[PDB]
Amino acid sequence: LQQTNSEKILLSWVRQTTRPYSQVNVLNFTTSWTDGLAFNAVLHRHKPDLFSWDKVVKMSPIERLEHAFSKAQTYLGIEKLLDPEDVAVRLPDKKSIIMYLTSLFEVL
Repeated sequence: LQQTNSEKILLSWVRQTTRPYSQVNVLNFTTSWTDGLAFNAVLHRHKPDLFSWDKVVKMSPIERLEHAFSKAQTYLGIEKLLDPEDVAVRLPDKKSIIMYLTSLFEVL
């Protein structure tokens, strides 16, 4: 949930942004990110003709993460701070998630 004020602000923004997505329910800055749906939903909400949601749902978690981080790069010019494997196979580092989400929040 929300401990610091940066976490509270980012988590309500993510939750408002991802609100309309069925089967998405972001609860923290670690395990809610490992399957790759949340990052894709944050991006997609802002430009829903940018890619097909169905296509991302059919991808594996690693594919989804690589997709979201590449789409952010190519469309938003956001540097890839996270590696898909640091996210998909192990408990994500909270600091790192928040710092990447902060760069999304600023450019979106």
